[PDB]
Amino acid sequence: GSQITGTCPSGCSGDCYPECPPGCCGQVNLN
Repeated sequence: GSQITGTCPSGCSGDCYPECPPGCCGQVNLN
């Protein structure tokens, strides 16, 4: 099958996926 969902760099925000950009990673707060 195909896959797209996953975890971003170390400590990156989940919702920053699949973009996983550094800036978005630096901050993480699902609220």
